[PDB]
Amino acid sequence: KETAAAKFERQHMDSSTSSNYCNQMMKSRNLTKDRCKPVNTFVHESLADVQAVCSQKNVACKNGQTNCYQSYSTMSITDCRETGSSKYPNCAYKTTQANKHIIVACEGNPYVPVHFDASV
Repeated sequence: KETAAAKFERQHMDSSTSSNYCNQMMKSRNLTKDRCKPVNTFVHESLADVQAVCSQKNVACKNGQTNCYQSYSTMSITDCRETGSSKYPNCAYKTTQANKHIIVACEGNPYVPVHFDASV
């Protein structure tokens, strides 16, 4: 299949790029293949900037692990949230643009993002 790092890029990175954004992106990145992923976040910053977060503010992960890092500066992100009318395979999403600090979990050598934990 793919590596944890590759999966993170597929699920959360969009350095390139509306109200239909999430509906298209969640489908394009295969996040609605088996079921409708409840929520997801896309980061519009460069891969370098996001990877750099692994050496920024160390914070506790939501699950209790200690390998999470928070960005020192806010980042342009888009939050995707499944609607009520949404019914698989026709997953409907609410697109919300925002500028917040991101928190990602990092692992490996090279030490890179493998999980999007939260946006604050």
